[PDB]
Amino acid sequence: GKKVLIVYAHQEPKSFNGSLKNVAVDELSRQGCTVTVSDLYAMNFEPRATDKDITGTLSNPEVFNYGVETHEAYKQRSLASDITDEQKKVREADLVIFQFPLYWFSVPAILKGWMDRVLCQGFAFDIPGFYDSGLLQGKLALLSVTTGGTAEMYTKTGVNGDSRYFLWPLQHGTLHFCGFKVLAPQISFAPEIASEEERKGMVAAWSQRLQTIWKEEPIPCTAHWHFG
Amino acid sequence: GKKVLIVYAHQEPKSFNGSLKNVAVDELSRQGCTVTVSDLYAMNFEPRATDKDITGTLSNPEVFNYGVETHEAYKQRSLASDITDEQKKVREADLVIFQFPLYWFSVPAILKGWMDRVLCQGFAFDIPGFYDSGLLQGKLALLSVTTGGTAEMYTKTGVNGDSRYFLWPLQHGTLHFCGFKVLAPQISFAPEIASEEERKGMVAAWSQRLQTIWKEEPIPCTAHWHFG
Ligand SMILES: Cc1cc2nc3c(=O)[nH]c(=O)nc-3n(C[C@H](O)[C@H](O)[C@H](O)COP(=O)(O)OP(=O)(O)OC[C@H]3O[C@@H](n4cnc5c(N)ncnc54)[C@H](O)[C@@H]3O)c2cc1C
Ligand SMILES: Cc1cc2nc3c(=O)[nH]c(=O)nc-3n(C[C@H](O)[C@H](O)[C@H](O)COP(=O)(O)OP(=O)(O)OC[C@H]3O[C@@H](n4cnc5c(N)ncnc54)[C@H](O)[C@@H]3O)c2cc1C
Ligand SMILES: COc1ccc2[nH]cc(CCNC(C)=O)c2c1
Ligand SMILES: COc1ccc2[nH]cc(CCNC(C)=O)c2c1
Ligand SMILES: [Zn+2]
Ligand SMILES: [Zn+2]
Repeated sequence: GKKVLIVYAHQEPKSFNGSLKNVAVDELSRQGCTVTVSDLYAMNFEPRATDKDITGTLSNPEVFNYGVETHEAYKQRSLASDITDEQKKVREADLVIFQFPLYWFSVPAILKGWMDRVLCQGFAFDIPGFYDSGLLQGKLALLSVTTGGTAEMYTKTGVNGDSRYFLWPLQHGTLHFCGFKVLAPQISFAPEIASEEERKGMVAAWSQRLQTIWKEEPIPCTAHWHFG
Repeated sequence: GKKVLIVYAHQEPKSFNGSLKNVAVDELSRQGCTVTVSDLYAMNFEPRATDKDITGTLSNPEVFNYGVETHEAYKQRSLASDITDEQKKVREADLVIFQFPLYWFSVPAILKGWMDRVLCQGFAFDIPGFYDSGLLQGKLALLSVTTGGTAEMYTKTGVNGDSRYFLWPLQHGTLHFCGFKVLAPQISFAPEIASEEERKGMVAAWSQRLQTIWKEEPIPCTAHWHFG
C-alpha cells in the first residue's frame, strides 16, 4: 500500500491548481493509498534560508554558511521543526507530487523555499553523495504544473522554448539530484484561456493518469531527454 | 551618468557573494555611477505571493487570483509598499545586477520571491508587451552567480549539464520576458573548493570586468545561445 505526499502551492482553494490537488487526493484515496498534503500557503510556510533554521548553537557562530550549518543540524537533530516535519513526510512517501502554477519558468517562491530548506545535505543528498548517490532513491516524483502560456508557445522554436527546457532545474537539478525517479511531468497548459470542457478534459486526464500511476516507469532524466 | 541596482541574496556579509557585491559597489562607485543595493536577507524581504500584497478592494473577493489582483493593484496604486519600493529602484536603474549563490539550479527563494512580486503585470510586462516589447526595455540585466559545482561539472558532458542550460528560466523566461537586454553572466565556479589565491582571482576578475561593463553588448537571449 502506497504513500503519497502532495506539496501544493496555490493561494486559492477554488483554483485550477486546487482542483488538480483535490482530484489527486480523491483518486489516490479511492485507490487505498495513504495521502498527505502540504498546503504551503495555508501553512504560511517559510521560504527564506536563514539561521533560524538551526536550533540551539551554530557550528560556526562567526561566519554563517547555510549549507554547512544545515548539514550539521540534520546530523545532530537540531533543524527547525517546520523542516523536519516536511522531511518526515518525504521519508514516508513512495511518491511526491508537486502541484503548482508556473511562476517565472519555475516554482512559486514559497515552493522554492520548501526545496531549499527541506532538501538539505544528509537528508536528500551529501557532498559528495548526489544524483544516483542521492538519498531519496526508490522514491518517485512528479511535477504537476499549470501554465499561463499555451502549448504552442512552449515549443523549441516557439517564444518560450520547449517545456522540457524549464523542467531541467526542477527535474534534473533538484529531483534527480536527490535520487528521485522522475515520472513524466503533468503539464496543464493554459487553463485560464481553455474552454470549460477543455479544462474538464485536463482535470480528467489527470484523474485517469492517476488510476495507473503506479504502473509507470520513470522518464530518462538526462540532458538528451530535456534538450536533444 | 549611469544608475545601478544590485539585488543581493546572501545571508553572510563575509561570504564570497558578499565580497563580489562589495567589489561591484566599490568599482561602480569609483567610476562615478549611482549605486543602490537591495540586500534581501537584511531587509527580511517577503517572498510569498499573497493577498497581503494588495491593500485595496479586490476585483474578485470570492476567488483570489494573484496575477489579476496585482495587475489591478499596480494600476490603482494599492500594492504593498515593499513592492513599490523595489519597482522605484528598478525603474531608475540602467543596469540591474543580481548577485546570488546558485540554489537548486536557480535563485534562492528570497530572490525568487523578489522576481515573483516585484515584476508584476503593468510594471514589468503587459499582455501584449513582453520579450522584445517588455516594459523594461532599454535596461540591462546581469546574473552574477556562484556555485558549488565546478566548471567541468557544468559542461555539456558533465553531470550537471552546461551552465547555460540553468540560465534559461532566469535570463529568458524572466529578464528577456520583461524586456531587459541581458549581459553575459558572471559565473564564479566553486569558490569553496578553490584556493585562496584563485578566490582572489575570481573577485578581481569581476572587478576588472566591471571596469568596461558599459562597453559590453548583450547576449542574444535565444534558445540557440542557451542550448546550441
Ligand atoms: C508571479 C507570476 C509569474 C508567472 N509566470 C509565468 C511563467 O513563467 N509562464 C507562464 O506560462 N505563466 C506564468 N504565470 C501564470 C501562471 O502559471 C498561470 O496563471 C497559472 O498556471 C494558472 O493556474 P491557476 O490554478 O491559477 O488558474 P485558475 O485561473 O485559478 O484557473 C483557470 C480556470 O479554471 C477554472 N477551474 C478551476 N477548477 C476547475 C475544474 N475543476 N474544472 C474546470 N475548470 C476549473 C477556474 O475556475 C478558472 O476559471 C505567472 C503568474 C504569476 C502570478
Ligand atoms: C539550498 C542550497 C542549494 C544549492 N544548490 C546548488 C546547486 O543547484 N548547484 C550548485 O553548484 N551549488 C549549489 N549549492 C551550493 C552553493 O551554490 C554554494 O555554496 C555557494 O555558491 C558558495 O558561495 P558562497 O558565497 O556561499 O561561498 P563562501 O563559502 O562564502 O566562500 C568560499 C570561501 O571564500 C571565502 N572568501 C570570501 N570573500 C573572499 C575574498 N574576497 N577573497 C577570497 N576568499 C574569499 C570565504 O571566506 C570562504 O572561505 C547550494 C547550496 C544551498 C545552501
Ligand atoms: C546540483 O548541485 C547541488 C544541489 C544542491 C546543493 N546543496 C549544496 C550543494 C553544494 C554545497 N553544499 C551546500 C552549500 O549546500 C549543492 C549542489
Ligand atoms: C514568462 O511567461 C509569463 C510570465 C509571467 C506571467 N504572468 C502571467 C502570465 C500569463 C500570460 N498569458 C499569455 C497567454 O500570454 C505570464 C507569463
Ligand atoms: Zn536527470
Ligand atoms: Zn531570451
